[PDB]
Amino acid sequence: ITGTSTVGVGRGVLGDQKNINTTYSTYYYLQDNTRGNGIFTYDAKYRTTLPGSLWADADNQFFASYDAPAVDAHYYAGVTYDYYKNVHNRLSYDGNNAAIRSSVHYSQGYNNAFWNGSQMVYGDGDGQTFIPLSGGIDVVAHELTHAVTDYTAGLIYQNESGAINEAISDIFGTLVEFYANKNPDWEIGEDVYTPGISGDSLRSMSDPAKYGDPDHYSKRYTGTQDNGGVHINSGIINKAAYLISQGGTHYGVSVVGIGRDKLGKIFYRALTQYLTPTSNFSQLRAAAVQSATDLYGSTSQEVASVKQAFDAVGVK
Ligand SMILES: [Ca+2]
Ligand SMILES: [Ca+2]
Ligand SMILES: [Ca+2]
Ligand SMILES: [Ca+2]
Ligand SMILES: [Zn+2]
Repeated sequence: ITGTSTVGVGRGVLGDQKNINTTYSTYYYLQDNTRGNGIFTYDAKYRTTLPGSLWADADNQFFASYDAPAVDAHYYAGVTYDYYKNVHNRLSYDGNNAAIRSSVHYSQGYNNAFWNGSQMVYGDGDGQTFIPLSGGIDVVAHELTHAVTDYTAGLIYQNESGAINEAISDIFGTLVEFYANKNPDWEIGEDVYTPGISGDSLRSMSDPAKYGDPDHYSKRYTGTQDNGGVHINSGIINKAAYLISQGGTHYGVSVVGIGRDKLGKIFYRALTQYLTPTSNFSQLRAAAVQSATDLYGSTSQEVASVKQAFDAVGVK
């Protein structure tokens, strides 16, 4: 809507207070005009019809429990936009400042979040397995990254290309978490997963096997569930990414870490310049090697570490 840009204050899912960009026109709306063509947050009102109603508030104060998921979805979408713009020089997910839209309070007790090809959607969780999903910055960044992938590589959501699609979202979801410096780690969804159990998460990049996910190509899932194991086999790539950044010895292969910043630069280049809709793991390795070569030289330590990481997880 058309109005005056202002700043409101609220409390997120985890009870933390933060300022959010809103727009004033009779009501205060969750519409941030400071980033590209805007960031819009909608209320799905426990229904499944999207996007729902643009979030309207009477006093620009969002401290009600019902407001929490909206506050975080709105705020973290902004942080993610800032990451791509400041670190990778990318304006929004399409590279042309496309408006970012999110709907919260989707359905009832919905334990999931997703990008539906046009916008992000967040469930509130059942309160046991998950609390409102927008409370996790790595979750929000994971979802927005699916949009980036759709507009660039276009990796098909099935089998190996789908596992890569998933890993990319986990990787950048994690890099954004580090960017915001919000208790950063290499685990996925720890902030909103099982509120009754501390120390766990949905997936782990440092040690995928911790939750039964493969950490080597020889242990890849070949079944048909989960679209050919897109959330399962992503563990193989997540481990490779973790090794490239942090280093370590995996299955007898030693990898010298090159840091998070270079990891992000290498994968972003691979994603936007070399990957295609049907790229498989082996092609991802070639793309990553070529990207590191473009950026640091064929005889650089960076290129060496990328090769070692993929050798470590058995991807030739
Ligand atoms: Ca209010
Ligand atoms: Ca964390
Ligand atoms: Ca995390
Ligand atoms: Ca937990
Ligand atoms: Zn995903």
